[PDB]
Amino acid sequence: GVQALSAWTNQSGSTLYIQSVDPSGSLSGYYINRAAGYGCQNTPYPVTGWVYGTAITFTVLWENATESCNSITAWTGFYYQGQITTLWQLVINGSTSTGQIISGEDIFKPSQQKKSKTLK
Amino acid sequence: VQALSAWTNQSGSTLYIQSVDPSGSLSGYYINRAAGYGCQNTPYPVTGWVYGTAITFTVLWENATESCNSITAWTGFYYQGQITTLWQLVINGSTSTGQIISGEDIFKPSQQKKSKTL
Amino acid sequence: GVQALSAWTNQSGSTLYIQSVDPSGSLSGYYINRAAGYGCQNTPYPVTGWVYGTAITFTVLWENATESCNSITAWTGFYYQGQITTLWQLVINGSTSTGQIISGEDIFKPSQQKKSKTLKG
Amino acid sequence: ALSAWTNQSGSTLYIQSVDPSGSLSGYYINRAAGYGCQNTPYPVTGWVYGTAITFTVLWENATESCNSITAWTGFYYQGQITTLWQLVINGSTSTGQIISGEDIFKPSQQKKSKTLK
Amino acid sequence: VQALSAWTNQSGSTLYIQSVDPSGSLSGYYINRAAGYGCQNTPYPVTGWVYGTAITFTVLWENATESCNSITAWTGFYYQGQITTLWQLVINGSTSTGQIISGEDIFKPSQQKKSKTL
Amino acid sequence: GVQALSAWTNQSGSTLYIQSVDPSGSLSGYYINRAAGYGCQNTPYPVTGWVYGTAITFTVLWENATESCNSITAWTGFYYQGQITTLWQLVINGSTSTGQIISGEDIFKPSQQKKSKTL
Repeated sequence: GVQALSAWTNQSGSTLYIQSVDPSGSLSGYYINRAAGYGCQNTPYPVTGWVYGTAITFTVLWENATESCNSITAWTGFYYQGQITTLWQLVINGSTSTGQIISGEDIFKPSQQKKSKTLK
Repeated sequence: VQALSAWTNQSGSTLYIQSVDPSGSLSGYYINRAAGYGCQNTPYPVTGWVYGTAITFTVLWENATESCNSITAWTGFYYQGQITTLWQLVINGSTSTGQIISGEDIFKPSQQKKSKTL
Repeated sequence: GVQALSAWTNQSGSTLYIQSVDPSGSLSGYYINRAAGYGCQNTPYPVTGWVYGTAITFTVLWENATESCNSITAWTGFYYQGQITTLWQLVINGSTSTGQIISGEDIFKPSQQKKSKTLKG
Repeated sequence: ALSAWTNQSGSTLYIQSVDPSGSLSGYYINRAAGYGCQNTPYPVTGWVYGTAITFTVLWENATESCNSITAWTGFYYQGQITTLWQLVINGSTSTGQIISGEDIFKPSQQKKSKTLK
Repeated sequence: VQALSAWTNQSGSTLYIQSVDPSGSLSGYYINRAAGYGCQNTPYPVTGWVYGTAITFTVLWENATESCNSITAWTGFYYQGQITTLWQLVINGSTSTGQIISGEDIFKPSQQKKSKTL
Repeated sequence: GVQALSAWTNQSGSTLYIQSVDPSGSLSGYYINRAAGYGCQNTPYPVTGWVYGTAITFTVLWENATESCNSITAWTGFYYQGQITTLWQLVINGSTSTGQIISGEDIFKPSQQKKSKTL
């Protein structure tokens, strides 16, 4: 069951930061995109989602203070063998056909927290 | 796709959009009426995003009367009076992307019955 | 007694679905009215309120995008002897007098939660 | 949006937000003589639907709990909110323990300073 | 520093911490009672962060009864059962750091009081 | 000036990403620290605060799943002449003296949001 203060990096080096998970299962966090061929790289995008045991969904709105890519991604997946294995779907604002929804597979590995006693 | 809208799919399942925030954040609930899926006829919570005509929304299949140990995410777009969606359903305890169920839902808007009193 | 993911059905067949109770006591859930003659039947309405031990309040906005009945109900009650005993107050939009506010008593009995291992079955 | 409502006792309802769903959020200061939980802030939730309103206060905060909850039901009419309220105590056994009455709330005009000084 | 903890400073002002999330997110209210200040004896909203003994919280001096057109931010720490803080107060329309007001507040905890009834 | 979806970068290359400002003035966003000689660099941290015309406070909790620096910063400042001018205070968990609270001045300048039509 994926927990609050967790971070998950995919094969493209994109990271999901889970900042909270309610007892209700409601997930909150942010996402840095580092995938080649995708705009909206390097800056934080908001995340909402659900956790139910090892099942997870999470979706990112591709709009923030620095860059907007006029789109939304939803990942559906499961926690298994220390990684989140997901199928994702990307929809573009102004789409008119299902063929324009891009599909793919992301697998996320957990990062371990580097702890400093001070900002320095 | 604004606050206080409802959308019914080819199976007669309804998404109730309670609010859409300025930030795009979606809040609401969902009634499944699709044959061959459990968790029918009672409301499940929805979160998601709206960005113009693009929408994602996802349902946690646990409520006060029935839990089905799963989550559905819908990805799609509003166009020509309908939300065209692709959905993925994941079961708690899954070990393979082959256990994730996929389909397409077409959501048509409900027209409101307005009464002056309860 | 009153907790997250408990369902409560009154003498008329209406159901409060308590989804969540925060550590703060904040209640979120859903209401389906099934009360004979009343409008806005068999369609879910949002709920907010408070739980404090056996004390509960919860209020339903009778507006969703399918059916709207131009009103708000507030229930005030307590859990005791395996039931929630409530007094409710229903206000209609456009009211001009306290005399137009409708009141009654709802007794809510618990329903147990059904567990399935999948949505497929 | 941001608004303040004061009743016959000088109890003040502070509405901090109203969603487009009509969901109400804010806080409340009780000044009613005889109740405890006076003159400190308590959390508020409710609904607004046209001229109809409900709002309810949990009587627990960092300094004082009174082990109870109040729910107000009413309507906007001639620049005021006319309400019926019901108050339930935790541990109650009977509807006879549910205290009910009426409150009228007038809008509080916002006193603008340009400094905390 | 926890949910439903009350803190009163040398000037009689109280911090009412309503909630602290597992994340460290702080919500609550503030009543100012300090001589020489506007916006006294009505509740203002508080946000901030707790991280072990480290705390920040900040008050917008606007509610629908009295606004003072300013914001305070406290930075401090829980030490020997008290919170020691340095505060900065900024007024709307400021053009110099010299117009920001600074001081020190030491906040003492008050045990939460329990009445049987209301 | 200070609004939903405005980004603000200080003299050290640290960016405040304001995601939303409610009607009430409640600020929600993200921060990426890029300042030479600090921990918790190049990873986003959560922001809460208040906006009241040109007055702003915001505070960053130096904890995420990749890196924690056991501390919190609060910025107090005002938008003026295209810039947010701020004084900041940095408190480390387990401090025992106000002497241990570090301070400085940050000047944040805004970027124009870029619109890419495709991701």
